[PDB]
Amino acid sequence: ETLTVHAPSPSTNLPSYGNGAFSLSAPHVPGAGPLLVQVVYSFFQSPNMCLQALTQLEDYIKKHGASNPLTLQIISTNIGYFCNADRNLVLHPGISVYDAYHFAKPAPSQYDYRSMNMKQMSGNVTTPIVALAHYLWGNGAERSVNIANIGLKISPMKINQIKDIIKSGVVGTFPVSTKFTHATGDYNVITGAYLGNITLKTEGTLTISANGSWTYNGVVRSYDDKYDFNASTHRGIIGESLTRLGAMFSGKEYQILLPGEIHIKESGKR
Repeated sequence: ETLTVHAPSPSTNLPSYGNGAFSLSAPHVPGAGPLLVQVVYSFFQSPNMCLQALTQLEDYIKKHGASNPLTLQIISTNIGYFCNADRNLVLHPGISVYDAYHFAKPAPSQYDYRSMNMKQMSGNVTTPIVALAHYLWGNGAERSVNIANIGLKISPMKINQIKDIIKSGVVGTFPVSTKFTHATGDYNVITGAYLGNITLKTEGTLTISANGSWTYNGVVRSYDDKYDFNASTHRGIIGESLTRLGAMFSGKEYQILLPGEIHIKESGKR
């Protein structure tokens, strides 16, 4: 049976991520000389910063035990840093992850889940740990992430209706209207962790030239209204970490809406 991690709050949080004993930063590269802020800044924008934070938690639980009260404080506190950074990304689209995580107000040591938690997630590299925060403390409340924020990369050759038109050898302009499964964890370790496989709808025009060059121009929206967050639906290496942690601690599954639409323009040659 699972242990309960208390929600982050100013009266319970540790004064620092990691109780100050470790921090989230770029990896040590022997022979590189001192680690400078440009390297850390780029690291914070990368998915590696999310895998690293989760690896730190799992390493800590293994060494010190999931039921050591300090382990539970480090989980509550560190995940609060991700929640605080993600709130700042939602409120300030356009800012870097390093700026949102380090220079936000209020201070991440003061993060209070009950009063501060947002229903919308940013879709940036902080999102998978925030999605875990909701399982631990959200009591089942529905969340959302806009589809424009999840880094979709659509491959029209992998969409049966479009693949069929291209392979048929036809030349001219053709309407497309189809649903298709899309495995975000085949290419996006962040989105794959909490949305995994999704189902999409696209409507558009496929133009194919006589030389076999083609362009697909179309709109993409989610087919399903929402997606379940549980141990089973996560995909990719960060999703595996989320699965191991959710097995250990109490929580409530919840659903994530995927509102919005994107416009895509993709090309290739037959």
